[PDB]
Amino acid sequence: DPMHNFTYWNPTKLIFGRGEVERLPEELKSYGKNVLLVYGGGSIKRSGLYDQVIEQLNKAGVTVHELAGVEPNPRVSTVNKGVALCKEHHIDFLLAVGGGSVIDCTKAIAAGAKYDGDAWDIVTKKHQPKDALPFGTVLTLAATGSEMNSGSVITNWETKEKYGWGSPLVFPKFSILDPVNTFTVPKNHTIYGMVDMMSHVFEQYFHHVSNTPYQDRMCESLLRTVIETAPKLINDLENYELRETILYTGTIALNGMLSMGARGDWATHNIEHAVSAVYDIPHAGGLAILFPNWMRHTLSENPARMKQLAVRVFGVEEAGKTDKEVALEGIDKLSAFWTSLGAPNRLADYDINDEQLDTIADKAMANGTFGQFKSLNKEDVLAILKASL
Amino acid sequence: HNFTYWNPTKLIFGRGEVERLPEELKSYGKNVLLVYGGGSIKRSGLYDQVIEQLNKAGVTVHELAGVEPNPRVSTVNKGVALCKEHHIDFLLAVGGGSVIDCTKAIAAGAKYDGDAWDIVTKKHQPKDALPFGTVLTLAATGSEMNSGSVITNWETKEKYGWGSPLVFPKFSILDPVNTFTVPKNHTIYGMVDMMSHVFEQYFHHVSNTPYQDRMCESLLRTVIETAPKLINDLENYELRETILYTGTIALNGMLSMGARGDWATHNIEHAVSAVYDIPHAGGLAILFPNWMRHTLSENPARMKQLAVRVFGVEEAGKTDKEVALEGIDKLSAFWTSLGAPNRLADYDIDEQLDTIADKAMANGTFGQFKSLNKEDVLAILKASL
Ligand code: NI
Ligand code: NI
Repeated sequence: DPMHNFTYWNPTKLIFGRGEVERLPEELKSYGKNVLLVYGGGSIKRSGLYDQVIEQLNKAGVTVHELAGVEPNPRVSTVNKGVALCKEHHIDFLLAVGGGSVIDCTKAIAAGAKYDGDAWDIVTKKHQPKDALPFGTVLTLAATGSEMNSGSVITNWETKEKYGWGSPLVFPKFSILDPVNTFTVPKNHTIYGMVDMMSHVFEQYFHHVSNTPYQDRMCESLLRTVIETAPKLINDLENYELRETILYTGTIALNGMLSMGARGDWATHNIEHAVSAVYDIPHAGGLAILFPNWMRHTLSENPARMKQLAVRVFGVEEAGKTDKEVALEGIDKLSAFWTSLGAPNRLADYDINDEQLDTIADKAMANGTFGQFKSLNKEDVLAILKASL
Repeated sequence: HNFTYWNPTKLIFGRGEVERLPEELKSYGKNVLLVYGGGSIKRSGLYDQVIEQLNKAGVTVHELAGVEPNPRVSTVNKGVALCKEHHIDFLLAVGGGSVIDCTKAIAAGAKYDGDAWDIVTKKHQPKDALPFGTVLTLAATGSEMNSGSVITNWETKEKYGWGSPLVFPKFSILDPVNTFTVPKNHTIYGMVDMMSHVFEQYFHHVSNTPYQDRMCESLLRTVIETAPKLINDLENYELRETILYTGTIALNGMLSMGARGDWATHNIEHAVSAVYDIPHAGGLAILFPNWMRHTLSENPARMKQLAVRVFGVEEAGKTDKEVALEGIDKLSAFWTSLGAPNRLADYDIDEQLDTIADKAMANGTFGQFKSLNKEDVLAILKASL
C-alpha cells in the first residue's frame, strides 16, 4: 500500500553545539525587547545556565521578566500565570530555558497570550489558536523533542487531567541545544529521556504495513543508536560525546522526520497521560511500565511490525519460530533493556496499586476510543493497566 | 561539531496532490511565471493539469519554456527579464532539478540589477528574492527541499553551485505518478545521484556521528533494494514512491547535520559536465569508486563500515583496507548492474583531462575527507578513463 499522503513542515531553527547559548543576541535581534524568561524548579540556576542566559539577554538589550517554578508535568495554573505575566508586562517574546515541561508550558503561554480566556480552553481544543507570541528555547534535558515540534502537554491539577494539543503557530523560532547544558541532568531523568525518545519511535512505527521502508530503517536506526549509547552514558554522565548523541536522537525522535507518510499509534502515550494525570509520575517512567504491555496486548492485530523490530533491533533469531513467537521475544528484550538501565517495570515502583485503575481508564477514554494500530476501549486500557501492576 | 539546521520548505507528498496548488497559492500574488523544461511535462499530461489548477486559482500565467538539463545562465537571465516584463509575483517550477535550480536563480536574479551569473559566482550575495514553489517531475537532486542551485555558463564552460536562505521553495509538490515517464537512463542516473549525495555527506572525519551514519547506510540499503526492481518496472507506483521519498531526504540537509560533506567527486564531476555536458550522475558513477580508492588511505575505516553495513562484506580474516576495497568493487558492480556507465569511454571521453582538472581547481584545493590538488584530480580522472 502507498504511504499516506502527507505534508511536512517544520520551520524551527535548530542550533547545536558547545557554547551556542552565545547565539541568543543574534537570534533575538529581529524580535521585540520585552522578554519573558520561563524556567523550572532551579536546576538552571545551579548549573550556571541561568546566569549565562541573563548575561546574554542583557547583551541583547532586552527587558527581562521571569516565570520561575514550572513544574514537571506543567500545570495550567502555571500557564495562566504566564499568560497574565504576558499581559502585565506586554511581552513580545518568550525564552524557554529548561526541559520539555518548560518548553511545553511556554508554548501554551505563547498561544494563551493571544486568547482572552482560560488557557485550558486551548489545551482541550475548545479554542483553536489563531495567533501566538513568538518564542525560542534553550534545551537542558534530552527527552521529548519539544524543542523542534509544535506539540505541548499540559496538566490540569484541579481536574486531574493531562492532554496534548498543538498548533502550527507554536513551533519554536529557534532552539539552542548544547550537550553541556544536559550534563547535570540526574541519572533517573537521563534514563527517562532515553525511554521517551525510544517510545516516540515506537509510536510512529506501529502502523499498518505500508510502503515505508526508509522510515522503518530510520526508526530502527535511532533505536539501535540509543541502545548502544544508554549503558555508557548512565555511568559517564558528564561525557560530551555520549550526551551529544542522545541530545541529537531526542530531536529527531519527535520532530516529524520519522513520521512522514504514516499515522502513529500514540495509545500508550494517552494511557500514560492518564496515569500521570492522577499520580504526577514522570512521563517516561510510566512509558517504560506501560509500553511492553501495550505491545503484548495489541500483538494479535498484526505481529509483523513487532516481529521486524524484534529481528532488526533486538537481535532475535527467527529461524524455526512464528512471527508471534519472535515478536514476544523482542518485547521481552525491550523490557529487559529498559530494566537493565534502571527504568521501572511495574506500577508498584511508584507505589501505585489498583485502587484508582478504573478512574485512570475513564480518563484515558475521555475522548472515546483511541489508537491507530488498534482501537482501544475501556476494557483494553483496563487490561493493560492490570498487567502493569 | 557545531551546526545550524533550518529548512522551512513545505513538502507536500502523495498521489494527485497537484490539486493542492490553489490552496497553496492563495496567500501569494496573482502574477505567476510557470517555468518548465523541454516538453516532457506536456507529453505526460502534467502541463495541462497545472494550467487547469492555475486557472482554478485565478492567477495570470506567463511561461518560460525550454530550460535545458544542466540549466544555462542565459536561460536564467531571460527568466529574470520575463519577471520584470510581466511583474511576476510568484514562480512555479514544474520539472526536474534543472528547472528548479533555474527557477531559484530567477527568483534571486529578479531582485538584482545585473547578470545572475554574479549570483552564481557569489560576487553578489542575494538580499531578497521572489517566492516560488515546485511540482517535481524527477527523483534525483533533492533541489525541491534545499536552498542550492547549480547553473552552467555555456559560453565559458563553467558549472557552479550557489545558494541562499532566501531561495528555499515555499512548497514542493511530490507525486510519484509525475515521475512515471522518466526514462530508464535518467531513472538510473537519479538513483546514482541520491546514493552519491549520501556518500558525500558520509565521508568526513567528524568523530561522533553514529545516528547520521546509520541514516546514511539505511538510505543506501533502501535504494539498493529498490533500484533493480524499478528499472524493470518503471510505472510501478510503490517503487517510484520509495525513490521519490529517499531522493528528497538524501539532500535536504537531514543527513548532513553536524558533518561537513566531502563533495570532491561532485566538484570533479561538475568540471566534466562543464566541458562535455554529460548527465551529472553518469559522471558520478564513473568517478566515485576511483575517488573512494584514491582517498582510502586517509582512513580505511569509513569505507570499511559501508562495506560491512551496506554492501554485505564479511570482514573475518581481512584487513580494513581489504574489506573496504571489496565494498568499493561491490558498489561499482551494483551501479553497473543497473546500466550506469563505469568508464569515461562509455561517454566517448584523455585529451581534455588537463582542462577538466584546471576547471576543478579554479577555486584552489578542495575536499574535506582528503584535500585534493591538481595532481589528485588528474589521477582520479585517469583511473576513470
Ligand atoms: Ni513522550
Ligand atoms: Ni548530485
